[PDB]
Formats: sequence, structure tokens, C-alpha cells
Amino acid sequence: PVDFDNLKTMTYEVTDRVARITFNRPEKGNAIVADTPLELSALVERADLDPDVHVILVSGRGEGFCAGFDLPYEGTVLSGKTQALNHLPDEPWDPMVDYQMMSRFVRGFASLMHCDKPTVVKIHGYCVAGGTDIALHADQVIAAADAKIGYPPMRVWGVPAAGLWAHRLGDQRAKRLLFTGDCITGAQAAEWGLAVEAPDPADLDARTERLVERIAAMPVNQLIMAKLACNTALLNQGVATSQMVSTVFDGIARHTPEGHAFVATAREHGFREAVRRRDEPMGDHGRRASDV
Amino acid sequence: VDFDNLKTMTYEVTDRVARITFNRPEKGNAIVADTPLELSALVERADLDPDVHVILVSGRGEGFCAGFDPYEGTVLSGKTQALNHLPDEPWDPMVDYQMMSRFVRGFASLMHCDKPTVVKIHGYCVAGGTDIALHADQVIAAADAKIGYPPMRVWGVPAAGLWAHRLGDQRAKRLLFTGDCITGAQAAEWGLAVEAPDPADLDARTERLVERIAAMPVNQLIMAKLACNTALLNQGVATSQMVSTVFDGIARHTPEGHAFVATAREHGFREAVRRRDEPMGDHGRRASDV
Repeated sequence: PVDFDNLKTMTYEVTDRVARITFNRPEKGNAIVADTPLELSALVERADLDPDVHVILVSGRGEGFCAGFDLPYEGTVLSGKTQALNHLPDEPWDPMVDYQMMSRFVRGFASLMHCDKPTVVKIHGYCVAGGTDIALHADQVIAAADAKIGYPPMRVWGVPAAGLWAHRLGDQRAKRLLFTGDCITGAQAAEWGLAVEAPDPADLDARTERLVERIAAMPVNQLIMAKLACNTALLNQGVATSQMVSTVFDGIARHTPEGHAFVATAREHGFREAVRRRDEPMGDHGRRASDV
Repeated sequence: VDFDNLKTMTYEVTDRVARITFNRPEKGNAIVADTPLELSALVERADLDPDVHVILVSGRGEGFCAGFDPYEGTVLSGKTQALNHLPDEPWDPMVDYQMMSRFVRGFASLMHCDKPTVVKIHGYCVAGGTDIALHADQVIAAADAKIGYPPMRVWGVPAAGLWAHRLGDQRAKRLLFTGDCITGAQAAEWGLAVEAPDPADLDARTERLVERIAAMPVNQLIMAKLACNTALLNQGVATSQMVSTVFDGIARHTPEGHAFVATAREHGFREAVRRRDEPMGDHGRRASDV
């Protein structure tokens, strides 16, 4: 059970009518850990139920919003032992054991889509890999013009479990990114309709505060109705099915020969080196742009 | 939810079957604030237990469920919700939606969970009871069980929004345009239930069904449910549920809804219900002759 007085991965503060959910592992690029979806969904529910909250603002401390997945469950399918056993390469694995695990990460992230009140994600720096599985669920994404946004583990070791790229970008632009693992800038993300605006990084915080203040100025009842109305169209696109099959695919990506070889490199040399070997050949390692 | 101090239902695993059994028979297993919370917590517990293959939901007493029967400083507080049911001031349908949608969210655990869910209906499953039951993957009903949504007559619209998905347009409308109930035998004929044993055989036929499902590997079962649910959810279930939950709030706040409550306060709820149904000839356990 989440303890609001001892949160592990993020902070919560209500200022006037804005509930601020702020990731708090800056030293690790706010990388996603087992408590991340639990804390996110609990805090989103708390904001939903607080009559003084009109809007939820999600952001991260440090150099970027979120770098993706980090490299009481005993006797459950989610136990560390069960999951580790299910990642051995030389024995048959169980994709449904994997599904039960990864679908619950996505379930927690999807709180930003299915909650009653408006959600805003502010992206500075980078929002890559699993970070996008969080961000794309938000109602409004506002990104620094120079932010790096995409899903590089398409190259090896993941398929976006949230399954939202086609819903947020359309077929052609989603395929452009998922067939390459390439990232786009925040500026491109606004041009492509992934973000609602892309202020220069110096103006990001001010434009974000401006956006959330305008939303918070609206009555809660009006906001909830607008969201229900818009979500009828969104969910009718088959979002639930995209997320299910993508979560299955993500488990497959982590268990193919390619996926195991990436993990073997990370085990031997660290995740940083594994990521370097993945991206340096493509010219976009680090904060580098992919020139889409 | 404290698994050692449950208020509305019990939880027991026998072999590979997780039994979630309602435990307020003196109140017809009527739904209260804790019911959706306990249901969804126990369903999750079952999903995560590798020794569980199937979830069996049932009720103690004379029937499955008769329908609807901490949050301080939240929108769900008793004070906030009571204020929102006053007749002579404008009410807020989104304050109501935040409350009723969360009952439905809990009940929808039976649809969205990973493992198969079976509901066993004896006696009755009416009104809010059907908002729970129709989410289950398999419904098995005594041939003489009474099933339907009588508060379509006044004071509700089925918040789960599942009748058209489970019966198709014509049969759903037949029940929702009248508040009539069907027997368990008719539920099987109409595909709402997978079978309708005589009441003396229901428990044995239910154990038989759950045993056949429990004999399958968990991974196979989860995949079958995922594959089938793609088609189910593509019917627009999310939308049906959302709009119906808004409509249920409306039903509770129309002049008709408020008049029903005024009758319940003067004569008691049991008598307000008798006066609703007796003119339609189907009060209590009486059949509707659909």
C-alpha cells in the first residue's frame, strides 16, 4: 500500500488547484521501478477525489523527464524469483507470466488517460523508451523545443507496451519512429501533434504554468465532462487492444535472441555500454538528435 | 482492504478455485461502499496467485444480490454525496459520476482481470446485482432465478451499461423498456447465462464447470480471455458504461427519482419497491412472463 508520507519515487503537492506529481529519482533519469506505477496511480486517484484539485501536472526532476525502465510480491506471479526464472534464455519462458507483470506497469501509467480530471505532462530534456509509455497517456503534453522524444528500444529489447504511438501520431509517423527507434525533437513533436506546444527550454516552465492555470480556471464539472466526451472518440479507436498486443510484444522483445544478447551485454559491462552499442551506430547516442 | 477483516464478502482458495462469496445475506448481499473495493482487491489477489486458475463469485443467503443498499474531505464523502441528492437546489452530475463510476470500476474487475470469472446466480440477481454479474466471463443460473433491472421503472439506469453487449439490441431493450425480469432458464435461452440447472443441481453443475476450467493451464486461460476480450471491448463497452453511469445519476435526480425516495422515506424502501412493481404484476420473486 502506498504511504503518502513516505513516497519512494515521486512527490505530491497541491498548489491552489494544481496537483503536482513530480518524479524524484533525478540521478537515474527518473527511471521506472516497481513502485512507479503504484505511486502514480495512487496519487492520480488522490487528485481525482480532492474537490480543490482541477488539473494534474506531471513532471520530473533532474536533466530529463524520464529515461525509461530501470534494469509483498513473494509467492505471487510478480515475485522477483518468478520473474527472473521467466527471463532465463535456455528454457521455455511463459509470455503470460510476463504479461501479468508488464500489463500492471501499463495499468498504472494509464491512470493519466482514464482519470476523471485533466492531466498535463511537461517534458524537458528527454522522454524516451518507457518514459513515453507514461507521457503518451497524458491529456496534454508540453515539451521543450530541444527535448528528445522516442522509443529507441524498438532497436532491441522493447516494443512500446502502452501501444499509443499510432493513436497519438497516426500510422505513418508512428511507423517512422517504431521502424527505426529514432527520436524527434520537442519542436517536431508539436508539429506532429504529439505535443500541444513546444516552447524554447527557457520558456517551458512559464508556458506550462500558464497552460495549467488556464485549465485550473475552469470548473471541475466542465473539465470532467470535456474529458469524458473527448475520450469516447479516443477509446473507440481500439486503444485497449493496441495496449494489450503491444504489451505481449514487449515481453517477446525481451525474450528473443536479440533481447537476450542486449541483456547479456548490460550484465557484463553495464546498461550504459549496452545502450551505447545500440545507438552509436545510428548516430543518435545520448542527447544527440536523430535528424528525422 | 484488509484481507483479515473483510466486511462484505469472504475469500477462500480451494485447489485452483478462488471463491469470492458475498457475506451480507441478511441484507440480500446489497452493495455498499466497501463492496467494489473488496471485490476488486480479491480479484487482483486471485490474479496474482499462481495456484489460482479460476474465480468463482457467488452469494450467501436467498440470492446472489438484490442491488444497491475515510472519504471525509473527498468528493465521495457522505456529506458531499448527500448534499448532491437534495431536490430543490441544482445538483452536480459529475460529483455523482465520480461516485457511481467507481462502483462500476470495481465491478468491472471481473471483465478486465487476467483470469476467468464465473458468477453463480441462485434466487435473484436484480438491479445493481446485474451491474456485478454481467461483467463475469461465465454466468451460471438456477432455472428459477429472477434476473433483470427493475429500477428502469424509477430510480436507476444500469450503470454497468452491459445489457446490449450481453443480449443484443432487441432483448436488451425488451428488459430495459419495462424493468421486467427473466428466469434463469430464459437467461440461458437468450445467451446471458451459459447454462441454467434446476436449482437443486446448481451447486453441482457450477463445481463441474469451475473444475473443467481449473483443469486448464493458467497461461492458456489468460490467452483465451485476452483473445475473446479484444472482440468484446471493440463493441464500445467503455462508452456504454460511461453514458449509462451518467444516466443512472440522472435517474436518481429526476422528479420521478425524488418521488421514489420520498415514498421510501415515508413507507420504507421495501414498500416503495412493492408499489413500484405490484402494478406490473411481478413484485418480489414473481416472474414477469416475458
